[PDB]
Amino acid sequence: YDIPTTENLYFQGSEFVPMLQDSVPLELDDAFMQDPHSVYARLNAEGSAHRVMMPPGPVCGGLPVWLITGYEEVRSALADPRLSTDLNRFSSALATHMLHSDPPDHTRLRKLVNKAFTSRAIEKLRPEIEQITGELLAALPDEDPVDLLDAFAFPLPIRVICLLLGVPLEEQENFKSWSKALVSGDSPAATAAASTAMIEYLGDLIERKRRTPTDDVLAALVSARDVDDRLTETELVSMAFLLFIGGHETTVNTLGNGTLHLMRNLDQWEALRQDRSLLPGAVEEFLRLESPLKHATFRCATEDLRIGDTAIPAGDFVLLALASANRDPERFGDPHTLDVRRPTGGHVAFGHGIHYCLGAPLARMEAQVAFGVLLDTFPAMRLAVDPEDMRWRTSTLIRGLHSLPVRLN
Ligand code: HEM
Repeated sequence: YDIPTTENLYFQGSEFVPMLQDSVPLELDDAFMQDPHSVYARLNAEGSAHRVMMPPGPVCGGLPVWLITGYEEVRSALADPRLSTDLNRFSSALATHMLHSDPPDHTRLRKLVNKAFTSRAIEKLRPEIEQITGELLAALPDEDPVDLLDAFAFPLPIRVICLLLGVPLEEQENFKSWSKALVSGDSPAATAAASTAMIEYLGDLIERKRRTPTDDVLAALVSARDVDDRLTETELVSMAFLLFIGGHETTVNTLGNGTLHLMRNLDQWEALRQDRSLLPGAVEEFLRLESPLKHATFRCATEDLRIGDTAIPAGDFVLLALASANRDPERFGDPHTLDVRRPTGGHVAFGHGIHYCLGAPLARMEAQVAFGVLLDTFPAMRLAVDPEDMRWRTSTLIRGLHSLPVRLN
C-alpha cells in the first residue's frame, strides 16, 4: 500500500484522476445485499444504467454488468427483443430450459406449457395445498422462538413441488429428500447424487405418465401434444426442473418477506385479519415492496442499444433490477412503505415480456393460502427480534432472509 508518492502525484495532478475514478465498476458490497433499495435510489437519481460489479461468489469473479434502475427503463428492457437471456452472443437439461430461450424457440415451449398453468386449472391444487399447509402449523414447535422461515416457509414449496410434478405417494419421501438436498448445499456429494437421482427419476416419471395419464399438471404437460408437436423427453425434464428451482426459493421468500413486513406494520397485519378480501392485493403489494428477485436473470445485448441515454454495446451483460423498478416513486407513490390497498397490475416482481412468470398463478394462490391459513390461526403473532439485527442472504438475484425469528405469543 506504499505506492510511490511521485507516481501518485503524477496521477492526481494529471486531472484525469476523476475520469479514471469514474470508470471503475461499483463493487456490490454486503451493504448493497442488506439495503439495495437505497443504492437503487442513489443510482436512479443520476441515470438509468450503471456499471456495477458483483463480488466474487457469478462464480468467484467480479463481473462488470449494467444495472438498470428506472421503472420504465426496466420494463422496456424486459420486453426488448435486443436483450436476450441466451448469453451466447451435449447440452444438459439444466442448460436447455425455456427461461434461457430466445423468442424464435421460446415461443413453442412457452405455448405448450401455457395451457396447464391456468389460474383456474391451478386452483384445483388449492385443497391439496390448503391441507398441506395446515399440517406444518400443527407440527410447528412449541417454544417462543420458532424461526418461521425454517419450519413453514422452507417445507411448503417442497410439498407443493411434489404435488406439481404429481409424484406418487409411494415415491414421495425420496423426491423430497432429493429436493431438500438440492436447495441446501449440505455437502458436494449429497447434492450431486440427488441431482442425478431427480433428473433420472423425472425422466422415468415422464415415461410412466406418458401411457398412464393422471390428474396432476405434469401429466397435463405430457398430454400436451397440442400443435401436433409435444415436448421431447429431454424437454419434459428440463421443464420440470425449471419448475422446481424456479419456484422453490421464490415462494419461500414470498412468504418470508411478506410476513416480515407485517411484523412491524402490525396495523396492517391486523387489517388483513378482519378482511380476507384484501389478500389478492396483499400478495401483489408484498411482491412489489420486497420482490424476492432483486433482479431478473442476466441479459446480453443482441445489438448496439441505448438505455436511459447511456449506450450499451453488443455483447455486454445487463442486469434488470426488478426491486428498483418496483420501488420507483415515479410509478408507485411512497414506494418504501407497505400499503396493502394499492391498485395492482403495475408491478414487475413476476418480470415482464415473454418470460413472464409461468408459475405466477400458483405463486399467487400459494401465499394467500399460506398467509390466510397463517391468518385464520395463530393470530397473536409478533416478531421475536428487532429487524436491525436481522440479516439478508448474500445472493445474486434472490432477496431472502437468513432467518425469520418469530414469537407465537
Ligand atoms: C413466488 C414468487 C415468484 C416470483 C417473484 C417469480 C419471479 C419470476 C421472474 C422475475 C421471472 C422472469 C425472469 C426473467 O425474465 O429474467 C420468472 C420466470 C419463471 N418462473 Fe418464477 N417467480 C415466482 C414463482 C414461481 C413458481 C412458483 C414457479 C413454478 C412452480 C415459477 C416458474 C417460473 C418459470 C418456468 C419461469 C420462466 C418462464 C419463461 O421463461 O417463459 N416461478 N419468475
